[PDB]
Amino acid sequence: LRDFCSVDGSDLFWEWNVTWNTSNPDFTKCFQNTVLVWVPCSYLWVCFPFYFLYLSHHDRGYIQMTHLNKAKTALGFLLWIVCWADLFYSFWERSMGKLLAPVFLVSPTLLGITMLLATFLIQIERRRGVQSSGIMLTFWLIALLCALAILRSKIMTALKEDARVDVFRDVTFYIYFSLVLIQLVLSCFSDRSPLFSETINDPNPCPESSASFLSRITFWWITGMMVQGYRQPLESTDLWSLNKEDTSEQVVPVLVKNWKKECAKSRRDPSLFKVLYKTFGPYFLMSFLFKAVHDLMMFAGPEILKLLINFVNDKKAPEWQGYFYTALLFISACLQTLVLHQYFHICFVSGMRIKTAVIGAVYRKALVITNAARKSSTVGEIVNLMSVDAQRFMDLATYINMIWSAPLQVILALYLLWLNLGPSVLAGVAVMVLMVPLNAVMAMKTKTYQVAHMKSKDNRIKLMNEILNGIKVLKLYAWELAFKDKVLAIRQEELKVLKKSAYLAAVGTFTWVCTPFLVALSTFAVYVTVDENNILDAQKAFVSLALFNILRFPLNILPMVISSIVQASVSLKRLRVFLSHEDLDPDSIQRRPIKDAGATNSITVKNATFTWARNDPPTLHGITFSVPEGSLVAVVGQVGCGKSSLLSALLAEMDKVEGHVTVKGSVAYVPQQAWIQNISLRENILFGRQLQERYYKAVVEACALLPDLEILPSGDRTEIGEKGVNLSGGQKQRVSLARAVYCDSDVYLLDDPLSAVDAHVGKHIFENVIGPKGLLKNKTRLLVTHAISYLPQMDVIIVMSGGKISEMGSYQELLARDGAFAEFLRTYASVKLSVYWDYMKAIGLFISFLSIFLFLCNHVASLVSNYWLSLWTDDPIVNGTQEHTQVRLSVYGALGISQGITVFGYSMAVSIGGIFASRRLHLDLLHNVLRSPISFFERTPSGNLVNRFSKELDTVDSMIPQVIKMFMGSLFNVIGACIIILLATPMAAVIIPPLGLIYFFVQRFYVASSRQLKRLESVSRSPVYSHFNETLLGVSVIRAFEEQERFIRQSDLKVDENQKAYYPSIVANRWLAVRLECVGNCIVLFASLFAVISRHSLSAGLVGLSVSYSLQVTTYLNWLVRMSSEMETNIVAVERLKEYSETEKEAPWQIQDMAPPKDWPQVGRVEFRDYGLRYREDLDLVLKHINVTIDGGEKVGIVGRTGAGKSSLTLGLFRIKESAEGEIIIDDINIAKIGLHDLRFKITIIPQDPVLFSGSLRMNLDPFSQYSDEEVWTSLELAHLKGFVSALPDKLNHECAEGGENLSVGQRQLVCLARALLRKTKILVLDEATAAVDLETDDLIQSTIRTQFDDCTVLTIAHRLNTIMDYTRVIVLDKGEIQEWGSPSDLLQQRGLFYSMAKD
Ligand SMILES: *[C@@H]1O[C@H](CO)[C@@H](O)[C@H](O)[C@H]1NC(C)=O
Repeated sequence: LRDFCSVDGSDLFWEWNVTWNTSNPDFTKCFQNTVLVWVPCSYLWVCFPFYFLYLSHHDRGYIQMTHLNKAKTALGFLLWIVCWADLFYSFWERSMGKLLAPVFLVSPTLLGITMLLATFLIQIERRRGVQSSGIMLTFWLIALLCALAILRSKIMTALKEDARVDVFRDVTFYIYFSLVLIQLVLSCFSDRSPLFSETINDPNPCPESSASFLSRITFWWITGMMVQGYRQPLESTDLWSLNKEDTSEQVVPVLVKNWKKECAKSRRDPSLFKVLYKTFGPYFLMSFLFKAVHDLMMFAGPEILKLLINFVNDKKAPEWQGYFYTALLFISACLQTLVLHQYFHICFVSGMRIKTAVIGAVYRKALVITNAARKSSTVGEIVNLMSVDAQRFMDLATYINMIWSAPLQVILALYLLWLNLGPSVLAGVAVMVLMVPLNAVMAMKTKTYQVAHMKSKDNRIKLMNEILNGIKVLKLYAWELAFKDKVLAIRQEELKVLKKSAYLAAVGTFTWVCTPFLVALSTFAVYVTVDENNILDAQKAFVSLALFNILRFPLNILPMVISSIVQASVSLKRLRVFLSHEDLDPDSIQRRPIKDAGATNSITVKNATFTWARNDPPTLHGITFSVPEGSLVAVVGQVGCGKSSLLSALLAEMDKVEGHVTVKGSVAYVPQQAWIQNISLRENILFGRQLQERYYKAVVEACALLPDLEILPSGDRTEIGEKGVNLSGGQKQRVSLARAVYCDSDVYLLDDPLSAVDAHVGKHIFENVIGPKGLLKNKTRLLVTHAISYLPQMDVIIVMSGGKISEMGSYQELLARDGAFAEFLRTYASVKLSVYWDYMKAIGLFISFLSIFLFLCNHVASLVSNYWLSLWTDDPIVNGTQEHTQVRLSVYGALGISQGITVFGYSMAVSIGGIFASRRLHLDLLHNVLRSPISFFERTPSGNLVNRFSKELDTVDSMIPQVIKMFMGSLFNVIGACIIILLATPMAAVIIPPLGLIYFFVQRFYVASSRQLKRLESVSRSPVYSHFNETLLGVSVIRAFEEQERFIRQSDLKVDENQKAYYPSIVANRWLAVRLECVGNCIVLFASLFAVISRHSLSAGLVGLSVSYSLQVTTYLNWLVRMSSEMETNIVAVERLKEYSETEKEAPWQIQDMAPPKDWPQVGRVEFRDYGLRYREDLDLVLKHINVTIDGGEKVGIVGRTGAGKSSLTLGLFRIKESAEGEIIIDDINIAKIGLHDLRFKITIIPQDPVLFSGSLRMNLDPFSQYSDEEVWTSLELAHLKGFVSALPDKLNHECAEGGENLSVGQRQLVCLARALLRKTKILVLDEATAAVDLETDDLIQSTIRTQFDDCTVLTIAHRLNTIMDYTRVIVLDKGEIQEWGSPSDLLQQRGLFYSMAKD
């Protein structure tokens, strides 16, 4: 090996005297001229073949011949030349006689070949569309570093006066060096974008496909957006456009193809795992490569620390080895950071692609499912496939690799702790084996308690929705406090479960914070006690600690990853069982264009049997009927003959068990269950088509849409709201028919459309759109309908029976032949820093001080424990042994035990404070809302209230405490590392200014932009799920109008808009990570460097402490900025839950100082002193000096035309809104001065709402639970329902469904009647109750009045004048002024407005 570098093999290859053990280090000549030349060449060669395979299988176009790349190839040639120059000189010497070894001829040969390959790679790169190449930049970096070694070597060996350095090879090498420097300087630039670029036209293209290699691996291309986020906000129009590789159009087809292939090779169910692997695996193995490199380099720290400590001990060492070590430490750290975050990028991008592909596949699949499939599940479970499952497949990609990484890191760490610390490391492995059962049990019971929390919060959410709906009823009856207490009890159960979770979380924090210390104590005890000879130097500790600090994470993350793989396995089963469903047959109903003149009837069927399942009783049996072109046919039959199925069959919903059908032309469908999208009514109608003003106006004036818009606020542009804000049944039917009539298709399959419309508007719709002279006069129109008042105007009427077509023919023959239809007719027709203070005050100032104190204790104890381990490592060896071992181990264990006790203390304290604050903020939100006037409920949307009670409160309950823990922990770890550093090597304060204040103000831009981006992401995730719901609901329409491509495209566009926000957030995380990890690596470098500058003073255990802490700052800083961002996002929940604490609340409820007597409703007098109310200040009063002093016991009604205000009469009676003017006095009492409940109780009411609540009917009969079953049944019987009451399973405890759906309409009516009876106050009311209940209930109330309510004054608002006919008096009014009073009969005799209505 020496005959190669020297003729006689003289100049050695590695003489430690020259390279390591000297104050002036320098590689030998053999080394310079073999290995320092074979490193870069070897690199380029090892990366050439695979790089070429890549540039073959990945092109970006072709790049014009620019300048930069010209100069690059020119320098490559000059390098080839100035490298073969050495070879020509070498042969000039060989031939000329001197005996020269192989090296002096083989080195320049390889160098020249590799420079030529550098030129060839530049040209291949240019022809493959690569602007900035990572392989070339790295090759030039390696070459330049090796060349800098060789160049220092030559410069030294030349400056001396003794040796006459060769002028020739030295000149050639100076040349090679300048050229490689310029080539590296030119590898960091970019070329001119390729000339075949197709996405250049996009105004906002992702800045990544055009970014340097340096900007990429440092994610520097998001600095623009992160600074923009600070200077001014980020809306959805600054979000870049997705890379083409991340769009749904270039992601979903590949997964769909692979899935079809797997299924085809199946027809052993298809394994979605194999497909996800075959699709997203190529891009996901690079994650394995980067993670492997990161794992192997995470262990350079501990080893370079072992070397550095051996240095600080060896005080005969040359001062430059400590610098070599500080440099290697810095460089390993920085490579680890870049590699790690490239891996994280790959994983997050692969999860993003998986989610896009899955949402797309699910959506495209729902539109082909056979009806049986969609029945085999619910709509909620088919939308979860998007909402829960795909999110799991997404969030898993980022951790899955730990399955194999965590064991590798733990194994390397154990092997190193062994190689360093002997067979004692079993003492730590034993604690680790006992952390796995605990972590497993805890991760189990955490889910066990989360399930209970969710099942108990869904109940509260349901009750809260019911209350926010029946706000009015509850506010009238005075039932506020009862529902308050019910919801509070459900809350208490939730809180108990959450406290259990708090104990579990406390134990978890104990583990995460005290794993390294427990492991270290076990190891050190077993080591210093199993043998006296064992000495605890600064190298066995402070190298073992590092391995512990980098062992905790694997241990504590492995159980979470296991549980998440399990959850994802369940999700994958669900998703596969969906994507495997049987699909409809596209070719069962064979169609034909509108011009193919084969058959002259738009429809023909031959004995076709149909069914909704594979083996059930076919609903339709042997049909045959051919509807000629344009002929209007109308199928009729008793309910359940097979009517509603002929349409669903022609539309290809059912399964053609046997037969043959064909439909010629474009179809149109108007099913019985109308389907209306969440867009503008006009947008619905046009159904995505070029508006043609004339035809739109026509179709709208046809189906009687004009009288419909007149009420809806904005007109046809009226956004129908949250899935049909206000539209009503007949309205929805008309809108659907408008859609069908606009589409203007050949065959119109009308499925009992006009059913929900009255006879009059119905006949209009027929005559205008369906009739023989309507809009569809020249369309082949079917009609499966009930109303027999049109069949004459028809063309053919078909009737069936139990799925068999009874008889067909014209109405003429239909009547003549006296056939079945004869029977059918004859039968049927027969943050400003105060949010945080508020959260702290809700937790309680004491518990806050306690949490801070216990944190401080934990961390002062940890720090002093480590300074103790240091002072222990510095114990002198006296007589081959270490003194003070007993004392030191005792104190170390004591400090650690105290640390653990304090970590448990503060975790439990912060969690118990979380419980206190959850309880308090919830109670206050509840009380404030329940006190808000009804105005606050009409104005503010129910969405806001439901959101505060669900999500804002979930944040205050189960997210803030954890974030507070992680934030405080990261903050104090950073502060502690900094204390240890500044104390070991005090001349490091000169790094804090230049390194924290100015590169820890990266968090300005991060926090700022990350907030906007998280918002944009969560504001854009619901659209996908709403679309998918709205598509599952109306899939028959979408499938019958041939509008499937449009909807697939809209799903893709929504998924892409969501990704356009999800992608910059991930990259912002990588931005922050690289920046703050660079800061942490600078901390590592500076601590190590100031420990080297000052050896002679520092103590050789202090250095280990300092560097060991420097090696954790790196992760702590990043987690700290992330948790600051989270605290800024989550704390706003405390400002949300406090919104309604200053909103105008209603008047006081109880007034004891002016308390009303027990018999407050003594006389039932009705004094009206020109009172006046107006819904709002801006509007006009609706009571115009209303005046009457009604005596008690009376029985009078209140009637008025539209805009009369009797409704207002009520609203003001109970004081739902304060008195706008005037007065309303009773029994010498100005109700405006009485206590809200002090009056509401004694004034009965039968609100015009049969609204029940989720409870045992007894609850409705008595929410307060202040009524006895005796009088309960007394009412029920008296209430004319006691019979079916006893008919209930639980006589008085028959708990009903939500809203009282288990009771009939008249049922709930009688229910209100009994409510009033039980109340049995002095005075009562019945607001338009006769207009929503048969005469039975109205008359039963009248009988209760003449017999049970005779004593009760009565002012009643009803439209059925007869409902007040026999009443004592009567009054009306308009424009806010009382119209006429006194008896009703005298009114009629007066021929007044009452006489008018009577004429009506
Ligand atoms: C290292 O050792 C050899 C003798 O073993 C000696 O000749 C050589 O000069 C030493 N290296 C240096 C730089 O002195």
